[PDB]
Amino acid sequence: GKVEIWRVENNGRIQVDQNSYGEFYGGDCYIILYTYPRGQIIYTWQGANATRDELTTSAFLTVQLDRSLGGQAVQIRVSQGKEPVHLLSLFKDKPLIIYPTRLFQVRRNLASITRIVEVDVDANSLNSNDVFVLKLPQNSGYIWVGKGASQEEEKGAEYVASVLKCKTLRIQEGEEPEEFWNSLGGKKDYQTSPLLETQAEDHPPRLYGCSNKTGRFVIEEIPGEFTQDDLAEDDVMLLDAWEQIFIWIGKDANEVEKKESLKSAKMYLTPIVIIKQGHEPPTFTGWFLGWDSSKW
Ligand SMILES: [Ca+2]
Ligand SMILES: [Ca+2]
Ligand SMILES: [Ca+2]
Repeated sequence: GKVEIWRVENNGRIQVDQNSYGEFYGGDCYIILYTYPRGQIIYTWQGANATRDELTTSAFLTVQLDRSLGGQAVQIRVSQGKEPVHLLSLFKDKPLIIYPTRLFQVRRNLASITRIVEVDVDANSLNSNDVFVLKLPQNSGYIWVGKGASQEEEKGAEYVASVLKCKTLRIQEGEEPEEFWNSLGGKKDYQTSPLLETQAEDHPPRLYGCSNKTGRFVIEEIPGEFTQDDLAEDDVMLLDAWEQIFIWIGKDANEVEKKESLKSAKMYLTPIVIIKQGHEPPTFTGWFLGWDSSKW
């Protein structure tokens, strides 16, 4: 089964480097063409940071692509971090990378793929559950292994290191030398919790969308891997972290949405913390891979 990847720029398709398959820029859209002897699948990968101008061109270009194949192709719109399982398979055992001093977050959950995501170069970008690669300007750096991190995540870390041509030293959470903190611009408190720090998978995080835009108040679960963009800016979100239940309130939620979210989390039963948008604590933010604090 043939795989072809085009980067969209600036009003058309430019072929992405064959070696760079799986390496995507966050501010860009990509057209991934999968051809099997029977039909076709077009994955339109849209970066969480791509401008709406690119989002339109990407959609226009997959239509152009589909029409040139006969209109026979299945078209699947993929948001950054919401890739259907069949896609992540087209990246043959190499992990997905999503892009002078740089910090990458490495995460694998409940199979899927190892996902590598570039994050802000702050200490509070850190996360006890995942592995991190800190690339320094001198082409060296640190692989920081969180306390609840998997071996697969360490392998992902080691992979980015080689893509970045970076000479890494391996350090463990709690055993950081003092230059590690200096390179992140000081030691702060990062994303961490009793359950984050344990690699346990027994009670995985579950996210629900609570809304009343349909008249009745309905709580529905977010399917698959969830990310930041799954947080409905105009509704209320329930995150059952097992040890804790978060109620995330969007800037545009009803007052009824808010107050019935409480009634329902108290039916869903352990602390129950209410969280304002843009005011999310590191303990909540940690359950997401990357967390672009500066979207909205
Ligand atoms: Ca761009
Ligand atoms: Ca992890
Ligand atoms: Ca609403």
